[PDB]
Amino acid sequence: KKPQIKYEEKQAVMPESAAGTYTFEVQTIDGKLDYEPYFTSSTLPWITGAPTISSRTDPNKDVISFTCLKNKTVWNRRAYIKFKDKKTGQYIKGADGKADLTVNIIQKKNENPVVHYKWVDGIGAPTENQKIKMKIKNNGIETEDYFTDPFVFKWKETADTKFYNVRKLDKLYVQGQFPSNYFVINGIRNEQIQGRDISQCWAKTASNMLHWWFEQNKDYIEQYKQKAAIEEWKRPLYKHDYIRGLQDEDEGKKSNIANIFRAYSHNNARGGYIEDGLTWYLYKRDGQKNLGSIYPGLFNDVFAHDTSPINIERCETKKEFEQLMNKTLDNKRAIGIFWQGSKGNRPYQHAVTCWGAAYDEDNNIICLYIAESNLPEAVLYPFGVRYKGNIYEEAEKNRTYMFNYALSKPENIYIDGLTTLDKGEDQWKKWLEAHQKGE
Ligand SMILES: *[C@@H](C(=O)O)[C@H](O)C(=O)N[C@@H](CC(C)C)C(=O)NCCCCNC(N)=[NH2+]
Repeated sequence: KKPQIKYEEKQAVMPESAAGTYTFEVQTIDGKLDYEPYFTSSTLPWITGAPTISSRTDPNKDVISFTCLKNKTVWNRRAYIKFKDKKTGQYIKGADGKADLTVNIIQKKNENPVVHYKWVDGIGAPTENQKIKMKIKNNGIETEDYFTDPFVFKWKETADTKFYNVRKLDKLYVQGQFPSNYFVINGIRNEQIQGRDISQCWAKTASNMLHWWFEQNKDYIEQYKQKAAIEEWKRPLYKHDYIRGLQDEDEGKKSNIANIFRAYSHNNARGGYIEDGLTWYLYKRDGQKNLGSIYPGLFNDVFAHDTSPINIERCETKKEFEQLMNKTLDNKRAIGIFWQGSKGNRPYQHAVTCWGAAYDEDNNIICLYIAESNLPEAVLYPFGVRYKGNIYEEAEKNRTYMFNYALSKPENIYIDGLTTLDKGEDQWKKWLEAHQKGE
C-alpha cells in the first residue's frame, strides 16, 4: 500500500498578523509519504523561506511549519502550498484525484495599523473635532456598530475648513419643502436663470478644483485683474466665493463658480469631462467651444493647451495608482477622479474630487477622502482602497477598487485615472515678469 497525504482544503490556514512561525496539520495515511512542501511562489517577500515538515511523530499526521513577516497592512494576504512526491517529483493530487493538493494560507490583517495622511496642498488638515465616525449599516439600516478603523471618518465642513465640496442642487432638493426658487441664478447680465445639475458631476468636480486654484493664485489673479486688458463682460468672473455654513436650502447661494457651470454650461444626461470644464474656465481651446452658451476662458494669455496646468493620466495597477497619487500630492495639484464600474445592474461612471489619502506603515494607500457631489452631507466621505489580486507580485492589471463606507458595502467600482489641476506657478511667473519688463 502506497502511503498518502490528505488535507481538507476547505479549511484555510489563517496566521495572525504578527510575525511568527505558524503551523497546520496534514493527514498521513498508511505510512509516512516522502514529500516536500512548496509555496506556489518562492519570491513572496512576506514569507521567509520554504515550508517544512516540522513533526512526523504522530503516525496519523504531519505538522507543517512556515514563517511570516508581520502583516502591517490592513488587508489579508494569500499564499498557496503544494506538495511534491520526492520520488516521482510530481505534485501530489488532492481529494478529487485531478487537482493538485493545495493548502490556502491567508495571513490576517493588522488590527492596529499606524496611519499617516497626505492632503492636497493648502487645505490644511482635519482636526479631531472635525472627524465624524460612521455607523456600520446593513441592507440600509444602521447597526449602531461603527467602523472602528481610525482612518474611517468623514471630514466635516465647518467655518474653518479649507476644502471645497459643491453639491448637486438636484440631489438636495425636496419638492414642496425647499423654496420654489431653489434653482434660480442671477446671471452675468444679472438676468434670472434656472439651472439644473443632476448630471453635472464633472462640473462639480471642476468647480471644487477651481475654487482651490483661485485661492492658491489669489495674489496673481488680483494682479491679472489690474494689468490684463480684461474683456468687459468677463470682469465679474475674476473672483471665487464659497460660503460655508449654509443650509441645504441655500446651496444655490454657495458657489459662484458652480453656479456658472450650472447656469451656462450643460447638463447632458450623457455627462461631461472634468478636464473639459477646467479648460472651459481657464483658456481657449477649439474643442471646448459650444460646451456652453458662454466661454469664460479667463486666463488665455497666461495659459494655452501647450502650457496647460491640466493633466489626465490612467492607472490599472496598485503601483500605477500609487505613483500617480503620490506625484500629484507632492506637487501642489488638485485631484479629480474618474470612477468606473457597476453600481447595481447598471453601468456606472462618475467624477468626484479627492482631497487626500491615508497610508499604512508600508506606505500603501488605504483610503481616500472624497468630495462626492451625489452624497447628501456637507462633508468629505472616506472611500476605502481595496485590491482583488496579489499586491506583492502584481498581475498585469490589478484595479484600485472603492469601498463605500456611506453605503457600508463593497461595490465593483474602481479608479480609471485622475484629472489634475496644477497651480501653474511657472506660467504665472512668466506672465508677470513679461508685464514688468514692459513697464
Ligand atoms: C456624473 C454625475 O453627474 O453623476 C455624470 O454622469 C458624468 O459626467 N460622468 C462622467 C464620468 C467621468 C467624468 C468619466 C462620464 O461618464 N462622462 C462621459 C461624457 C460623454 C458625453 N458624450 C456625449 N456624446 N456628449
